[PDB]
Amino acid sequence: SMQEEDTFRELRIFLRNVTHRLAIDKRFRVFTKPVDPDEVPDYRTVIKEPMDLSSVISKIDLHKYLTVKDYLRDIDLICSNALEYNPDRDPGDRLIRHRACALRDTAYAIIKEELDEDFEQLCEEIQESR
Ligand SMILES: CCN1CCN=CC[C@]1(CC)C(=O)NCc1ccccc1
Repeated sequence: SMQEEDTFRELRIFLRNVTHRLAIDKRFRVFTKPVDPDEVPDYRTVIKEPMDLSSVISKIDLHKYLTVKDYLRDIDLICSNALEYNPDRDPGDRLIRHRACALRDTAYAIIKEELDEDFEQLCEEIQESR
């Protein structure tokens, strides 16, 4: 229905706003673009599903996310990719792990404060009807 297409258009507006708030934070710069295969040719042999905040906006605009749950699976993938590629005790690996955990915690905190649970349940029920 038109009403259902309006619901998904409101979900995309919400997700673009959360994503741009994460992308402007200086802590999260390393997560804003894909890893450059030139600088890091080993990356795509270790990490089987790369993800970054520029790819997430592209996916919002392609109508890939029908629920906030499917958006948070990609935020969780950005974080888990950083934890698995950079697991060592040295300061450069510990700094990117701390930033990855902060990106995940910040996204979940904005959603807890600003997403209405009944709006998410409506999106889930339209998705399950299709
Ligand atoms: C966690 C529950 N939250 C969020 C869901 N939305 C309405 C209810 C409530 C309170 C019960 C709230 O008012 N949070 C404030 C807020 C709402 C929208 C945008 C920004 C901030």
